[PDB]
Amino acid sequence: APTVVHETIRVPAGQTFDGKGQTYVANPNTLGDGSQAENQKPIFRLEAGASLKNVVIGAPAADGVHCYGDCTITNVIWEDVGEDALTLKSSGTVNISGGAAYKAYDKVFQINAAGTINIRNFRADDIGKLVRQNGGTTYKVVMNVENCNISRVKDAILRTDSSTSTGRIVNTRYSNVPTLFKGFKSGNTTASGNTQY
Ligand SMILES: [Ca+2]
Repeated sequence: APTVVHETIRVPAGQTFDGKGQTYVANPNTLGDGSQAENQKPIFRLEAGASLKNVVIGAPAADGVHCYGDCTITNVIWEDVGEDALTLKSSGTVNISGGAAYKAYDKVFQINAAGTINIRNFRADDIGKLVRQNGGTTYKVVMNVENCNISRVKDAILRTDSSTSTGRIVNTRYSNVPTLFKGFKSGNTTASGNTQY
């Protein structure tokens, strides 16, 4: 059944939360409405090495998923991204495979610590950017996109301000995307097997 989430669901270190394909929305009074209003609460808080899987986040999506360290996100669908889809709050590696993200006013993925994010076999439509490293920071984030299909991007698929962050987009279909990468020093971008459509 759709659950209205009132308080953030914590997923302890190394554990999985399987939503079994069920929908989870935020309570707008306790977590946030999914607007651009700053610092809304995550619907899911993942501890290091935790996994979230087979979950549908519906609107109001507040500030989606935060990961404190490594997290694997498998077949999770953001039907309408709130403030952000998933944020990396502490250093680590985010791995996404499968799922989808729609209607993100600005970013789907926000990386707020040094780390990696691999996004595989993901559908994302009508978004500002797929991954933004927190603005101005100069720590290294490795951004990697494989076998995705990304469309109607306001700004860029991958965006950074750090001269050590790397961006890799491989075998991805994309449409109405202004730039693939934005802000990387020359030599810090890789791309192959992509298709503009
Ligand atoms: Ca939205």
